[PDB]
Amino acid sequence: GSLPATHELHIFGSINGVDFDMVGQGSGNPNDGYEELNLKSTKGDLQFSPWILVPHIFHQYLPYPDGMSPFQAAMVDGSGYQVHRTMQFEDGASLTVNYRYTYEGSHIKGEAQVKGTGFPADGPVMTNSLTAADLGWDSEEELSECFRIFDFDGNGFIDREEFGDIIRLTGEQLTDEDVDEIFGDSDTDKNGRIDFDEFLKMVENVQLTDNNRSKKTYPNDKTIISTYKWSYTTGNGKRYRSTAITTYTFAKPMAANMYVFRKTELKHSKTELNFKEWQKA
Ligand SMILES: [Ca+2]
Ligand SMILES: [Ca+2]
Repeated sequence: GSLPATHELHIFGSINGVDFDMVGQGSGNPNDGYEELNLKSTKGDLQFSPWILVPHIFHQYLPYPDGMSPFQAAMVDGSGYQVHRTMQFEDGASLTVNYRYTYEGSHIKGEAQVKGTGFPADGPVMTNSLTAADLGWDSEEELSECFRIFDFDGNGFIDREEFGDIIRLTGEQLTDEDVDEIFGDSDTDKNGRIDFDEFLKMVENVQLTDNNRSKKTYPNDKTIISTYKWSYTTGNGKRYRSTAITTYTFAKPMAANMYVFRKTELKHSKTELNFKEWQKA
C-alpha cells in the first residue's frame, strides 16, 4: 500500500564468463525520482566497468509528470511486476539484466541476474575505462557538425536567419513568433546570436535531436516495452553507444490511464560503488 522509501539490491551474474556478485542498500524519494545506492562486491575485485550496470541499478521511485508511474501503482496495489532489461552495444556485445522484487511496506528488496557477453577484452568495459553514462547518442562532436552545416555565413554563430532551418528539425509546425521565442530563450547572453555552447543547451531544451526520447509501447495489457538510445563516455572522450530494450511484465493489467531527463553519478573502486540518480523536476 506504500510508495518506497528504501531499497536493497543483490545484483549478480557473469560478464564475459566471469562471475560477479554485489550487494547493498539504498533509499530514494518517489515524489521526486531521486535514488541513491551503495553496492559492494562479495567476490573480490570487479573485472569490468560498473558503468555497464547503469542505468540498470527501481522505477517504483520514478514518477510520471502527472502522478504515479505504472511501476509505482503496481507496488502500491501489491501486484507488482518483473523486468527483462537488455542492452545491445555498438561492438556486438550484449547485456541482459533480469529483475524481481519483493516489498515490505515502503522497502523494496530487489534482485537482478545479469549476463553480459561479447565485450572486447581490450575495450573500455573490460578494462574499466568508461567514465559516464547518458541517455541518447548525441555527442558534442556530432552536434558540432550539425552547427557547422547551418552556420551559413560561417561566422561561428547561428543568427536569427540561420536558425529557421535548424529549428525545422523538430518536425513541428512553428510560426515565425514561435521561432522568435525559442531563439530568444536560446540566446542566453543576449548578444543576438547562438554560440555553440548555447546551441548545445538549445538542443536539449527543444529536443532537436530527440536525445532524451524514451519510447514506450504496450504489446498487451500486462506489458510495457521501453526502448531508447544510450551511451557511455570513454577515456578518450568518444562515445560508446548502445540500444536499450526493457520489457516489464505486470501481474495485473495496468490501469486504463515522452522524454526522460535523469542524471546519474557513479563513484567506484574495484570493490564498492556509490550510485545516485536525479530526475529533473
Ligand atoms: Ca552565422
Ligand atoms: Ca548568444
